[PDB]
Amino acid sequence: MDQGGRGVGAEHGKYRGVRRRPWGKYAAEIRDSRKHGERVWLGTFDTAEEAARAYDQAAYSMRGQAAILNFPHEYNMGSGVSSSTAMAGSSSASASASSSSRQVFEFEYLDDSVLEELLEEGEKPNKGKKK
DNA sequence: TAGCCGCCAGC
DNA sequence: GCTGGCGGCTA
Repeated sequence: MDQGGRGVGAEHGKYRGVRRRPWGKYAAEIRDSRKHGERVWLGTFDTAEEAARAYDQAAYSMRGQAAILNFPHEYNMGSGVSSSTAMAGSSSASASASSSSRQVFEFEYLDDSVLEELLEEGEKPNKGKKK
């Protein structure tokens, strides 16, 4: 976690789950508790705030419960299935000026969300249980 | 500009 | 040993 980072910095402005290149591009990669450190690449982001979130998805997936991530936002949607109010309300007003503006990925961020609930992307039944 | 690699390093 | 992130060559 902070461990890999100390050379650049024990703890600093950029987030956990993040790499920095000379141009400044940011890079998403994860390894598995269970596969002994093999690396699969979740993606690549410019963005540091949604960075933690790229790792969010991945790491909700891996721990399984009480996932180890920065921040605490929990989201509940009601009543539905039919929650246009909650999409629009939670979304507005959340924005990053430089990154979201790249275009098209505005559409996917603008309706939702900021923090999402996903389940065991990491495991394939049958696998009970992890470590 | 991006990805994979490889040591190494703090929790 | 955990799990990231440095880290810098090559892809």
